[PDB]
Amino acid sequence: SFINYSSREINCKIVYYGPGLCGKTTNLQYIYNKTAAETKGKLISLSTETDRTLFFDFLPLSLGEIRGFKTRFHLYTVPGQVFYDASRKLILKGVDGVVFVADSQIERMEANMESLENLRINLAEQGYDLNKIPYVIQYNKRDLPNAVTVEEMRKALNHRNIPEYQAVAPTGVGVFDTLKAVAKLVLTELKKG
Ligand SMILES: Nc1nc2c(ncn2[C@@H]2O[C@H](COP(=O)(O)OP(=O)(O)O)[C@@H](O)[C@H]2O)c(=O)[nH]1
Repeated sequence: SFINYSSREINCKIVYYGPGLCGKTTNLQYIYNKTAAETKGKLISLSTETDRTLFFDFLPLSLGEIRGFKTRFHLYTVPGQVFYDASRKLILKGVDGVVFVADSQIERMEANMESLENLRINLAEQGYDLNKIPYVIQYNKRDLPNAVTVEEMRKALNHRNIPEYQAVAPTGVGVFDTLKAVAKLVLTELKKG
């Protein structure tokens, strides 16, 4: 997190992680579209011929102050192509909370398992433990007929039983529950050491 003493703001970064086409862009799009226009900044997409990154920040107009400071949240997706790992590392630097978006399709489970490990390693490179930091997992695409049961997705992707949420991101099911969960964990950490 970054404390700005001029604007009296605690800036926090939340990174949506996961394999290609799992639903990160959709999560951030739905969050942005439902956020009050006076509290959010510009939604910015950085695209190439093969990949993209989406990010924006907002000031939750609910949400009390912490020692006089208001909290600003910056949401980032991560690129999905194998050759942008450096970018992913750069986006994870200084992360405060992480959401892992899992594609519940059986044909993507292996992909999920890869991305998860890629998250772990990357955090471990910067000195942090995925099990110790604010972190929730989202089982997305529950509407699809090839969606894996929650118990098997948990056996594969959430063996230490961190908070998990089921979602159909295009319609908005589970999106704001996930966001609220990871934001609550981040704020609890902010009110401590
Ligand atoms: N049926 C279904 N489709 C989804 C869901 N979430 C995302 N999609 C679709 O999956 C495709 C990839 O989603 P996107 O957010 O762009 O993936 P990203 O690479 O992780 O950002 C898009 O065409 C979405 O419409 C879901 O929960 N259910």
